[PDB]
Amino acid sequence: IREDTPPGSVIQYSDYELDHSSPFAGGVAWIEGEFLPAEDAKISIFDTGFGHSDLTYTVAHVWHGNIFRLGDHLDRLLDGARKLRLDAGYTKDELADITKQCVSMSQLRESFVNLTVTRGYTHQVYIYAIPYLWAFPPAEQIFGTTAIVPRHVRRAGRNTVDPTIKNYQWGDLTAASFEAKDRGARTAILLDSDNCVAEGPGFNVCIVKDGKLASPSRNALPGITRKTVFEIADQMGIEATLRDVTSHELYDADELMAVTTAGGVTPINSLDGEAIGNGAPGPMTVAIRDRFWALMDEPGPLIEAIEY
Ligand SMILES: Cc1ncc(COP(=O)(O)O)c(C=O)c1O
Repeated sequence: IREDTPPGSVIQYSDYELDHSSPFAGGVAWIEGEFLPAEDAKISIFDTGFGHSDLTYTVAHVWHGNIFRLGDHLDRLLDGARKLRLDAGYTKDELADITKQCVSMSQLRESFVNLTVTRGYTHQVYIYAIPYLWAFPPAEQIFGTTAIVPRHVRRAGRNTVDPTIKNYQWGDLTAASFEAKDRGARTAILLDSDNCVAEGPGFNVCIVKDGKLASPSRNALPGITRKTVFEIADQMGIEATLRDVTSHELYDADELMAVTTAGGVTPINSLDGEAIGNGAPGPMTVAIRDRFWALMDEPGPLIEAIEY
C-alpha cells in the first residue's frame, strides 16, 4: 500500500489503514461487467487482446485520494480505440463512474488505474485499480536516474506498431530495458529510424537546452504527464515545443527527464555513463517536478476527489 519516499521531499504517501474485512481492500478489477478483488481478476486466454495484442489502454494515477486528469485519459483512450476500430460499448461518463468506483472500493489513496479496451473474442473493457506503481523508484524521482541509448534497438515507427496509440506491444521497449540493465543503467532512451529521439520504455523524454524545453512529436505517445509538464512550463514562462529532437540534441542536452503517469517527473543524471550537466537533477527539472506534485493537492479541474 505504501513504500519509503525521501523524507521532506515533495513525494509522500497518505497515512491510513486498509479495512481487510472487505475482499476489495487493496485492489479492484472490473471485468465482464462485474467488480472483483484484484487477486482473482482474470481474462479469457482467447481474447484477441492477448493473442494479437489487439487493444489500447490508458493509465491514470490517484494520489492523496485524488484522480488526476481522468477526463484527458478517457479522451485519449477513446480516441485511440476509434483509430483501432474498437467500440468500448460505454460512454466516457460511464467509464469514468466505473473507474472511480473501482478506486473507491479498493480503498487506495495512492493507486495505479488501468483501463484497457480489447477486440475481445465482442469488444471487451477491463479496468483495475491496484497499489501505486513506480516506473522509477521514489529515490530516483528525487535524486535522479541513469540512462543509455541502445546500440541494438530502435523504437517501432508509427507505420509499424504505432507508438502514438498506447499499446501493450513492448518488444522493442523490453529489449531496450534489457540492454540498459546489461550496461549497468536504469533505463533506455530509444531513437526512431531517422535517429530522432522517440521515447523510453514507459515514459516520454523531455530535453532542456538553453532554457527551452523540447519533446519528440512523432514516434512517441502523446503523454498526459508531458501535457502537464508543458502546461507547467508555459506558466513558468518557459518555451516548450513538441518537435523532432535529433540524436545530436539528446547528447548535447543541458537536462534530460523522463515523464510518465506512474511516478511523474524523473531527472536523468547521466546518458551512456556521461553526466548530463553536473550529473544531478537539473534546475528546470526540479522546478517542474515539484510543481507537478503540488498539483495533486490543489483544488482544480485537473483533479477529482474519490469518494471512499
Ligand atoms: C511507451 C510510453 N510512453 C509514454 C508514456 C507516458 O504517458 P502518460 O504520461 O500519459 O502516462 C507511457 C506510460 O507509461 C508509455 O507506456
